[PDB]
Amino acid sequence: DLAPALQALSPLLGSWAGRGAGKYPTIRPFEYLEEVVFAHVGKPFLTYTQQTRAVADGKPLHSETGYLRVCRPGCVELVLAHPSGITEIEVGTYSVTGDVIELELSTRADGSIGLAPTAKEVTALDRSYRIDGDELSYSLQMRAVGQPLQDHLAAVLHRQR
Ligand code: HEM
Ligand SMILES: [C-]#N
Repeated sequence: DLAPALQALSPLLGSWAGRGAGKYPTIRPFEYLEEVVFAHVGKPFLTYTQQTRAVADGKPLHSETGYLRVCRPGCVELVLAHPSGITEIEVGTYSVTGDVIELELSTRADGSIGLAPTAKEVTALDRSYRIDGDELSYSLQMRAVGQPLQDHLAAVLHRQR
């Protein structure tokens, strides 16, 4: 069933829901609700989909979809499409410390950003993920629209039954 390469990341599999917040120098701060699904099809990658919506009115905000590849155990390539007209490849590493997994990725570690002609200018994205039992937390830093690399997002999600 599960590819041997994915064994360390098996706790990621399933549905996650929670809430986060974000900011950037060029915008007003915001909050969001988030739903994530990790799945697989028997190969050395997870499938991944995210949908976010406004806490106030449940209006859809951001989504993202793609794949978490294991480039040999310990190595990850996160490959994503964004509905804002942007593609992202983040590269990095993970550690297992008992029930804690830590993933550290960046477009800056031989990753990629692609921009559609009508997209906003994003030039780097960094992601830090922590899975501690039934809790998934992350921060995302962004270099974009004239601003240095800095926080855009962070959230805390919980495993769904
Ligand atoms: C949970 C995921 C995310 C949420 C809820 C979110 C939410 C928002 C919101 C509400 C804004 C301000 C309103 C707007 O410009 O549409 C914004 C701006 C922005 N976001 Fe995000 N975002 C998320 C992820 C991302 C990702 C992954 C990227 C890059 C791929 C990104 C890039 C930007 C940029 C470039 C801006 C515009 C800044 C400007 O116009 O100066 N966001 N985000
Ligand atoms: C982010 N839109």
